[PDB]
Amino acid sequence: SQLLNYIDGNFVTSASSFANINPVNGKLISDVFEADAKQVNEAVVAAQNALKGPWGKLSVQDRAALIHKIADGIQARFEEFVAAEVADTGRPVHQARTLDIPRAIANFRTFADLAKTSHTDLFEMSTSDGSGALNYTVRKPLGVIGVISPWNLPLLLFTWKVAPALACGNTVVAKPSEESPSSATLLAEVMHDAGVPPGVFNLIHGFGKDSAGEFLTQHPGISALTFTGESKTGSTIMKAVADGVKEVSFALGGKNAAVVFADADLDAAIEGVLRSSFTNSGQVCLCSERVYVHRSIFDEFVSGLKVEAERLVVGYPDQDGVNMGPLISHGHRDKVLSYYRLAVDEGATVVTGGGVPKFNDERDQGAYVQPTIWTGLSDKARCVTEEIFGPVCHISPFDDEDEVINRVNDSNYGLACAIWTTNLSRAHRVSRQIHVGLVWVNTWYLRDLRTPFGGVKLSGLGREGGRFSMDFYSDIANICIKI
Amino acid sequence: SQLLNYIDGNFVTSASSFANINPVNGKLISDVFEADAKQVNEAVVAAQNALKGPWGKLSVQDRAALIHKIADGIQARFEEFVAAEVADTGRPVHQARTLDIPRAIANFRTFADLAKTSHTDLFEMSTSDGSGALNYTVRKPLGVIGVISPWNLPLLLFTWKVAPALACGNTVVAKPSEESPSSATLLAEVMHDAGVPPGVFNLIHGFGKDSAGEFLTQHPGISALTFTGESKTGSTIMKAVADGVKEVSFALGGKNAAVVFADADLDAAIEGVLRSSFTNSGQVCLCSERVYVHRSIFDEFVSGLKVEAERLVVGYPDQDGVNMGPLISHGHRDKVLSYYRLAVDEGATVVTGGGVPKFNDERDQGAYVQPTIWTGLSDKARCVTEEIFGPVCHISPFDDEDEVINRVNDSNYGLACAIWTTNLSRAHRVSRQIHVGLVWVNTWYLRDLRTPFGGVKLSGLGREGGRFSMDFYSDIANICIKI
Amino acid sequence: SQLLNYIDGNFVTSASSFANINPVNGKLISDVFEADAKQVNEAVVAAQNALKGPWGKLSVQDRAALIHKIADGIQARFEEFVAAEVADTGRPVHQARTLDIPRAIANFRTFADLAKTSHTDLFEMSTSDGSGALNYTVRKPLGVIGVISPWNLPLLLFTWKVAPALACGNTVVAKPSEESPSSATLLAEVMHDAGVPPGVFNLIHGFGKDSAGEFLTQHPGISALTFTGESKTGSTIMKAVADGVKEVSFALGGKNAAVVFADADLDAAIEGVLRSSFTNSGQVCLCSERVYVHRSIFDEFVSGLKVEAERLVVGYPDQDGVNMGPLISHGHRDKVLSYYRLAVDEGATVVTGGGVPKFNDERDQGAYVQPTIWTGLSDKARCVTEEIFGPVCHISPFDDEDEVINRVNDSNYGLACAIWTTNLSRAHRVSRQIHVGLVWVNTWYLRDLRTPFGGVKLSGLGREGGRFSMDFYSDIANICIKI
Amino acid sequence: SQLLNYIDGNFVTSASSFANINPVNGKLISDVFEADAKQVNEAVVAAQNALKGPWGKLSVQDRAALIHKIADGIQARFEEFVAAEVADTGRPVHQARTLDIPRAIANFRTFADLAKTSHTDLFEMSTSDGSGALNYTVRKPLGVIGVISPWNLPLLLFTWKVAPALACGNTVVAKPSEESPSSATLLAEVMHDAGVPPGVFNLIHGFGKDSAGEFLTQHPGISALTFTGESKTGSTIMKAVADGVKEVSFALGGKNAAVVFADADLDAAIEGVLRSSFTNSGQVCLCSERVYVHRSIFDEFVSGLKVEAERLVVGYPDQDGVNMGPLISHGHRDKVLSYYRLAVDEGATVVTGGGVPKFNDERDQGAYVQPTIWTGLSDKARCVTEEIFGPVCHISPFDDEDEVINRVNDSNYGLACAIWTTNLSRAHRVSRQIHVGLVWVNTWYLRDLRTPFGGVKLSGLGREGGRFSMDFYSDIANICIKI
Ligand SMILES: NC(=O)c1ccc[n+]([C@@H]2O[C@H](COP(=O)([O-])OP(=O)(O)OC[C@H]3O[C@@H](n4cnc5c(N)ncnc54)[C@H](O)[C@@H]3O)[C@@H](O)[C@H]2O)c1
Ligand SMILES: NC(=O)c1ccc[n+]([C@@H]2O[C@H](COP(=O)([O-])OP(=O)(O)OC[C@H]3O[C@@H](n4cnc5c(N)ncnc54)[C@H](O)[C@@H]3O)[C@@H](O)[C@H]2O)c1
Ligand SMILES: *C(=O)/C=C/C=C(\O)C(=O)O
Ligand SMILES: *C(=O)/C=C/C=C(\O)C(=O)O
Ligand code: NA
Ligand code: NA
Ligand code: NA
Ligand code: NA
Repeated sequence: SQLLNYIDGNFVTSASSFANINPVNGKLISDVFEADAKQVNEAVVAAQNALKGPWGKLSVQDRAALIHKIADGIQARFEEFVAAEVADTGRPVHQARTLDIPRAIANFRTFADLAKTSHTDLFEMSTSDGSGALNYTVRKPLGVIGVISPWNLPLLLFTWKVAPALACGNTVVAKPSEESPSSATLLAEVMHDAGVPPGVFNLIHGFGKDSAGEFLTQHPGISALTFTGESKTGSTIMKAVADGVKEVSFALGGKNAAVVFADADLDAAIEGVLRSSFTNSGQVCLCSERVYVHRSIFDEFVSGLKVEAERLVVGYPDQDGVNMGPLISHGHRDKVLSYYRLAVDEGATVVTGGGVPKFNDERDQGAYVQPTIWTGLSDKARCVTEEIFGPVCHISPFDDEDEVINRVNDSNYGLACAIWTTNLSRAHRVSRQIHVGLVWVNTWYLRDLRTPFGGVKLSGLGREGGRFSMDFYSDIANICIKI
Repeated sequence: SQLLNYIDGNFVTSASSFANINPVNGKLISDVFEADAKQVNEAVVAAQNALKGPWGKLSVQDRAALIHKIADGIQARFEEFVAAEVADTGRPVHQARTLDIPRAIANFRTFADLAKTSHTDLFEMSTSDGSGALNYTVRKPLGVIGVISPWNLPLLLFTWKVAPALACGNTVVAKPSEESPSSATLLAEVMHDAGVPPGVFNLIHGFGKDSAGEFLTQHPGISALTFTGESKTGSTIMKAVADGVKEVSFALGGKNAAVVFADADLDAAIEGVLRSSFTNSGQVCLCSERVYVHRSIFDEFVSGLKVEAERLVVGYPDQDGVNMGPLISHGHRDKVLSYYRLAVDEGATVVTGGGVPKFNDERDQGAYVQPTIWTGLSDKARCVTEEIFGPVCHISPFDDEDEVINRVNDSNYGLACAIWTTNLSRAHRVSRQIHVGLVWVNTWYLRDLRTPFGGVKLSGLGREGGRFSMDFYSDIANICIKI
Repeated sequence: SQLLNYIDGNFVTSASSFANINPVNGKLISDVFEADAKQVNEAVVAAQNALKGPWGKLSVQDRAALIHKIADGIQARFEEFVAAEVADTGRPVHQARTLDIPRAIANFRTFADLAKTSHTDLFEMSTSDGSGALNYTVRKPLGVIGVISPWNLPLLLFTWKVAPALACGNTVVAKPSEESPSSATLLAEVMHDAGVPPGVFNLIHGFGKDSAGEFLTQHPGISALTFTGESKTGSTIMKAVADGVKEVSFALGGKNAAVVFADADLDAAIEGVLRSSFTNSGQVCLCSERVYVHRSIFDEFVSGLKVEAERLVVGYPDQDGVNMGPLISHGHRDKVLSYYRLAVDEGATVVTGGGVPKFNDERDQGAYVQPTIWTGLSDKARCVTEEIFGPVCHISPFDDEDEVINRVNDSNYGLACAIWTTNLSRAHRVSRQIHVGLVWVNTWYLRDLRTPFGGVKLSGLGREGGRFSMDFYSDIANICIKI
Repeated sequence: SQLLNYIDGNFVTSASSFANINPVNGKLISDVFEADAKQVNEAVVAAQNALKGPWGKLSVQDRAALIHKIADGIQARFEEFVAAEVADTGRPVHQARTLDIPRAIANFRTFADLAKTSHTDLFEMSTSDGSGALNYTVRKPLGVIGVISPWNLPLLLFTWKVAPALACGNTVVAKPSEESPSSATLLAEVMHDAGVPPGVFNLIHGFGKDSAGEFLTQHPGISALTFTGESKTGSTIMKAVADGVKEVSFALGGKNAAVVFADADLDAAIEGVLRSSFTNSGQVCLCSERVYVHRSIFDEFVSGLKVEAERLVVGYPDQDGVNMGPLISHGHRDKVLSYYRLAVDEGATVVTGGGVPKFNDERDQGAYVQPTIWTGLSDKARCVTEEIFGPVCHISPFDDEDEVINRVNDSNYGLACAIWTTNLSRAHRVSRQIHVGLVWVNTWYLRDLRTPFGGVKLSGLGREGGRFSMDFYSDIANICIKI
C-alpha cells in the first residue's frame, strides 16, 4: 500500500518514501511519500490561493453543508476507516469503532453546526459631539491553518483541528504523524470525492526536524500553527513561528493525577483508574500516570487494581475480549521499557507488569508491553514526574485534603486530573483548586465538544473547543462606525 | 528626582542607575535605579507568594473595590500624573489631561467592573448509563503576570495591562520603558497608599536585553508575558518564553492606512488624517503612515492636508495652542530622520516637513521633528512599507475600490485602518475586507474598552479588551461532574 | 371527511365539520373536523403524559436528530405541501416553493441545531464562611406549549412555533387557522411517519371563540400560549390565561411605515416598497401600509410605483408570471373593501386599484382585490392608522428627518419599519430612533432566524428567534450549591 | 410623620390620607397621602416627558454614575433607612442592617454596573445577490415602567425593580405597599437630593383596587408592569394590562418545600429549615412551608427542630437576640391565625406554637404569632397546599427519592426549593428534577444578583436578575442593513 500527499486537489508522490509499520507484528503495511520543502511551499501557496476561490465565496450555510458531507463521506466508509486506524496503531477494533471513528465524524458535525449558529458582538458608545458610535465585531477566516498532529489518536486528533479550521472558512495544510498516516490519507479521498475545492485541504506526509513538519512551521504563508504533542516539540514550534508572529494553539500532554478519597465508591474508582491508566495502552495525554489514594483504603485499592489489571487481554485488535493492543512503535517501546527499568533503579515495588508479554508468534515481533503498576516511589522520583506515555501508573497514599492538592499541583505539567469522592462539598472545593485545564469527578475522559479544552504550565497554551476554537481559527475584527 | 523599584511592599534602590531625559530640552529629570537579575527574582518570588496571601482570599467584589480605590488614588493625584507623563515624554499637557491620565483611570474602573459582572458557562450532556454529566467552567488567576510596556503612551498602556491582570486576581511584575518610568513609579505609590498587599504589584525599572526586561522574560515563575511594542521585540520575547510555554499576548507594529473615497466628507477626512498621522507626534501604533485617496480628490486633499499640517504648533507641552511635542528621545529621532532622508533617496516629493524645526532656544537640544507628508513613492518603497513611528504619512491616489483594498492589505502588518466615506454600503462592504484587527469609519482612535483589540500578521497575536482580557489573564478551567 | 385532528398518535374525526374554501374560485376543498372541549382536553392530557414518556427520555442529540427527521419528512413530500398551501390560500405556486415551504423546513433545522449548541451559565460567589457557592442555570422543557397560528403564512408561522417548542423538549397542542388547516394536517402525517411518540405533537382544528382556540387558551394543563395574529385577539388570549399565570409570547398587528429619503436609490426603493406593500397580497404583518417619501422625489416615486403596481399579474397560482393571488377569504375581502370605500370617503386620491379585478371566469367567485395606492390623506385618517391587511399603501410626503421619525412613531402599533437611504450616518442614526422591534435598511423582510423578532406597544409582547425562543420555550432554573 | 407622593420633581399631598401602623405595638407612625386617578395620570405623563428631557440625553456611563450617586445617598442615610424599614414592619434591626438596606444599595450598584458592561449582538448573513447583510441588536428604554411592590421586603423588592428600570434608561411610576410606605418615600428624597431629573422617578401611595395601584395598571401611558406579590393579584394585573398588551414580569406566591435526605448533615439541615421557615416571621415568598424528611431521621429531625424553634426570641426589633418580630399587620395576623385553626381542624399535631405569645406589655397590642410546626397532615390538606405566609411549616416523612420529587412538584406553585444532602450525585440529580425556578442545596435564600430569578406555574412568569432584567426593562430592537 502507498500513501501519497494531497496537494491542490491532486494526489502526488515524492522523491523519497518511508515505511509505515504495523506494531502488532512489525510487518510493513505501506510506503509513505515524504513531502519536501518544495512540496510544502506548494501546499501553502495552493491553500492561500484557494481562499480567493469558490471556497471563499461560500455562504456560511453552504460551507457547513459541505462539511456535513465530509462527515457523511466518513460514515459511508466507516469500516475502511476503522481498518485504517487499527492497522497503523494496533488499537482494538472495538475502541476504533466506538471511540476513534465516531469522534472524528462528530468533530466535523459539531463545528459545522457551530459555524451556522455562532454570532458576534455589538457595542454602542457615546461621543463628545453627541452622535455616538457603533462597534461591531466579525469572525473571518484566519487564513492558512498549519496542522501538526500526533500518533496516539490519529483521526480523532487530526479532525479535532481540521474540522474547526474549515468550519471557520480557513484553508488547511495538515501534517499527520509519520507513525499513523493512513486515516488522514483516506480523509483526503473523502475531501476529494465530496468536492472540496482544490487547495482547501492539503495533506503532507513526513517527519518533524529537517522534514515536512519543520518546513510547514517555518513557512511564512501560514497564519496559525495548531499542535498536539510533546511539550518540548511545542516549545520548538513556538520558536519557529516567532519571527512571523503566527497564532499558536498547543495541547502538550503532562503527568496527570487521579485522586481517590476515602469516601469514594471504591469499585467505581478502581474501574475508573484502570481506564484512565491503561486505555489505548496508556498512550493518551489525559491518562493518569500518578495516583493518590487515601491511606485508609490504599492497600485494598491497590489489590483490586492489580486484580483488574491482570484481567486485561493483551493481543490482536480483533482478538476476543481484547483490552489492550501494543505501543505505537519499537522506538516508543524502548523509551517505555527504559522507564520500566528506571522505576526499579529508583526503588519501586512492581505490583504488576514491568516487562513485555510472550506470544511465541508474529506479535513477539510487535511492540507490546504489559500494564504496569508501581508503588513506593518518592514524589521526586523521575518516574513520578516525567511523562512516560505507556500503560503505567504509580500509586501513592495521602492523608490530608490540602496535602494531596499540593502534591497533585507540584508539577511542571497541568493538563488533567480525575477525582473520586461521593461528597458534594468536597468535589467542588477540591476541583477548583487543581492547577490544570481539565478536571473530571467520578469519571474520566468524558468529552462535551463545546467545552474549553487545554492545559496550564508546560501542558499547553490556549484553549480549543466550542467558541474557543471558533475564536482561535478566526480573525476577530472590530469595526467602529462614527455616526 | 529619583525613581525607585517597588518590590514586595517596599521601595528599593539598586546598585546601578540611569538617567531619564526630558525630550523637550535634553535635560536630566531623574535617576532611575535599574533592577538586576536578583531583584527581578525577588519581585517574581514575592508575587508568587502574594497569591497565597490576603490578596488571594479577597472576594471578587472586595478585589474590585480595592481596584476602584487604586483608580481613586490616581484621580486624587491627577495633576502629578499629568506632570510626570509630560516630563518624560514632552507630550502636550492637554493631551495628558484628556487622553492619557483619564484612560489610565478608566482602565482600572472598567476591569474592576468586568471582574464583578463576568461569569462562565454550564454545559449539560447525556451519558451511556442515562444519568448524564455537567461541565462547568471557571476563571481563575493565571498566576504571576509579566508586563513589559512601551514609552509612547506610558501610563495608558501600562495600566491597560495591569488593570485586567489585577482584576482577574493575578499578581504582577511590571517593567515600564526606560524612557518613561515616572508615572509608573507614581502608580506604585498609589498602590502602596491604597493598601494593596505586598507582592501583588511589583515595579522593576530597566532596559530590555541584558537587563530587567530580559530577566523578567526568562523567569520560570511567571505564567504569562503581555507586551505592546516593536514586532521584532515581540518575536524575541516569544522565543524567550517558549521553553516554559508561557501564555503570551502581543500588540505590535503597524503600517496602517487611511483610505479616502470620492464620497467622503473631504474636510472631515482632511482633519481626520491630520489627527491619525500626527497625534502624539506620530508615535502611536495606530497612526496612519499610508494614505490612499481617490484620484478625483487627491490634489485637493493633499493641498488641504499640507495647509493644515503647516498650521500645527510644534512646541512646549504647555505652550498656547500646542499640537505636537518632540519625539521620545534623540535615539528615536536619529531613526526617524534616517527614514526622512531615505524617502528623498527613494524619490519622494516632500510636500511638507522633512527635517527638524529650528527654535533658537533650549528646545534645539531636544528631540523635535517636523510633521512630514510624502507623495510620489511606489508601494514597494521601504518608506511605504516599514514602520517609522514618527509624524509622517505618504499619500497615493487610487481609482477602484477592490484595487485599494488589495493595496491596503499588501503588507506584513495588519493592525488598524481608517476609512472615509458617507456611503452606507461602502462603509460595511469595505471594512470587512480590510485585513486588520481594527477598522474605524469616519473617525480614528475612538476606543470602547469592551471591544476586542489587537492585530493580524506581524501586528500581534491574541486579543485584549473586555472579555478577551478576562480570558487571557485567567486560567480557564473545565470541571466535569459525572452524575 | 378530509382533514382530521391528530391526538395522542391517532387521527380522529369530530362531532361537527366545517368547510375549507379555495379563495381562487370559492370552491370547497375539504371538510375539517372541529375539535370540541373534550377533545381539546384529551390533547392536553396526552401532551402532559408524553413528557413522562420516551420523549422525555431523549438526549438533546437524539431529540435534535428526530427534529431533523421531521424536516427531512417535509422535504420528501415537498410538492404535496406546496399544493396544500396553495389550495388553502391561493398563494402563487412560486412563492410557496421559494418562501413558504422552504422556511418551514428551515425552522425545524435551525432550532434542532440550536438545541444542540445552546448552553447556560455559571456564576461563582463568596459566602460569609469563606467557602463560597456556585450558581448554575439549566434549560428544561416548560411543559405543554399551546400554539395558535394565523392563516397568512400557514406552515411558515405554524412551524416557527412548533420547531422551537419541540426542540426545547416540550410537547405541543397546536390549532391552525380555520382558513388554512391543510399543511398542518400534512405535518401531522410527517410526524406520525417520523416516529414522533404519541402525545408529543397534537393537532386540533376549529375556530377561536367558543371553539378549539378558546378552549386551548382556557385549559390549565398548558404551560404557555404562543400566538401570532390580530392585536385584540392577543388581549383576549392574555386575559384568558391570566388566572393560570401562563407564559405568553405575542406578535400582533402592525401599521408599518416605509421611509424613503432623497438620497435613496430611487429604483431600488420603488421595487422595495412594491414588495413590502403587495407581497402575499399585502397579507403579512410586516407589510408597509404607510409610506413616507421626501418631497423632492415624491411625485416621481409615486409615478414609478403606480407603473410597477399596474404591471402586477393578479391571477391563478400556476398562471404564467403571476405576482399576486387572492385574499384569504370573502369575509376578509369585505373588510378590505370596507377600507377601500372608507379611504375614498376620507378624501383619498386613488392613484391605482381601489376595487376588485373583473376576470370573467371562476376567479370572480374567489376573493381577489386590486393592489391599491392612496395619496392625500391626513396622518389621522383611519385608513392611515388602522391595520387593513390588504394589498394597499398610502403615500405621504415629508420634509425633515425628525418630522418623519415622529410621524412613523405616532402609532399604537410598532412592529416593523423599512428605511431607504444611501447615507451611512443617516441609516444608523434614524434606525435607532424608530419605535419598533424590527428595522430594515434598503431591503424588506430579510430574516435571520437567530435574531430577536417581535414588536412594541400593540404589536406584541416578548421576543422569539434564536436564544429568545430557546428561553421562551424553556423553564429557566437556577441551582445554587453551598460549598 | 407625613408621607407624600413625589410627582414630577415635587412632593405633594392628596385629598385622602391613611394610617401607617407600627405592628410591634399598634401605634400610629404616620399619615400617608393616597394618590387619586388624576395624580397617577400626572405621574405617568411626567414620566413620559422625562424620557425626552436630559435624562434621555445622558450617556450610559453618566446614567450609571448618577445611579451610583443614588446608592451613595442611601448609604449616607443608612440608619434612617434602617429605622424607617423597622418602624413600618417590625423586622429585627439586625436583619434590616444586614439584609434589607444593604441589598437595596447593592441593587442600584449592580444594575448600574450592568448598564455599563452590557452589550448586544451582531449576526452576519448571506443574500442571493452575494452582497450580504448584517443584523445588529440594541437595547433601548422600554418607556415608563410601572412598579407595584409588596410589604414583606419593602426597600429590597422596591429597589429590585426600580434599579434595573433606571439603569436601562426608563422612567418610573412606583407604588409601594400601603403597609410599608416609609423607605420608598425616603428614596424619593434621595433621588431629589441626588439631582435625578423631574419625572424620571415618581412615587405614588395608596392601595390596589380602586386606588393608585389599579389606576397605574390601567393607564395606557405605561409600557410595562413589574409586580411582586400574591398570585391572584398577578392575575388581576395581567388582565388589566391586556388591552394595552403591556410587558409583564411577575414573581408571585409559593408553597415551597424543603427536602432533607438521610445523608444530610442533620444539624445543618435543622438550622437551615429553621431559617427557611421562620426568617422575617415566615413572611418571605421563598420560605419553606412544606418540609419532607426521610423516614429514617424524621423523628430525630422533628425533635431537633422543635427545640431550636422554641429557643427563638420573639419580640422587639432591637431586643437582645431577637429572632422574630411581629407579622406586618393585625389583618395579616387574622389570616394566619385562621390558618392555625384550620390546621387543628384538619387533624394536625401541633409540635410547637400554634398561637400568640403573651408579653404583658405593649407588644400585646402588636401583631405577633408564634413560630409553628405541624405534623401528620396529608399532602392534600389545605394547610399543606395553600400559602399561609407566616412562620409555619408542616413536616412529613418520605421513603423514596422519586417519590419525594413527585410530592414536591405536586403543586400549583413552583417558586423555590431547598434540598439537604451531602451526596454529590444526589444534589445535581435531584435539583434538576424540581419544578421551580430556584433551588438551594445545603443553604437557603443565598442570592447572586446576576442569576435568573423567578417562578413557574402560579408562582410567576418571566425572569429577572442579571441580563434577564436588562432585557425585560429594555426594548430589544433588531436592525437589518442590506449591504
Ligand atoms: N500529549 C500528547 O498527546 C502526545 C502525543 C504524541 C506524543 N507525545 C509525546 O511525545 C513523544 C512521541 O512523539 P514524537 O517523537 O513522535 O513527535 P512529537 O510528539 O514531538 O510530535 C508529534 C508531531 O509533531 C511533528 N514534529 C515533531 N518534531 C517537529 C519539529 N521539530 N517541527 C515541526 N514538527 C514536528 C511530528 O511529525 C509529529 O507528527 C512521546 O514520548 C510522548 O511523551 C505526547
Ligand atoms: N399578526 C399577523 O401576522 C396577522 C395574521 C392574520 C391576521 N391578522 C389580523 O387579524 C385580522 C382578522 O383575521 P383573523 O380573525 O383570522 O385573526 P385572529 O388573530 O383573530 O385569529 C388568528 C388565530 O387565532 C384564533 N383565534 C381567534 N380568536 C380567538 C380567541 N378568542 N381565542 C383563542 N383563539 C382565537 C383563530 O382561530 C386563528 O387560529 C386580520 O384582518 C388581520 O388584520 C394579523
Ligand atoms: C498603540 O500604540 C496603542 C495602543 C492602545 C491600546 O492598546 C488601547 O487600549 O487603546
Ligand atoms: C407576520 O406576518 C410575519 C411574521 C414572520 C415571522 O414570524 C418569521 O419568522 O418570518
Ligand atoms: Na505505524
Ligand atoms: Na525620556
Ligand atoms: Na381556505
Ligand atoms: Na405599617
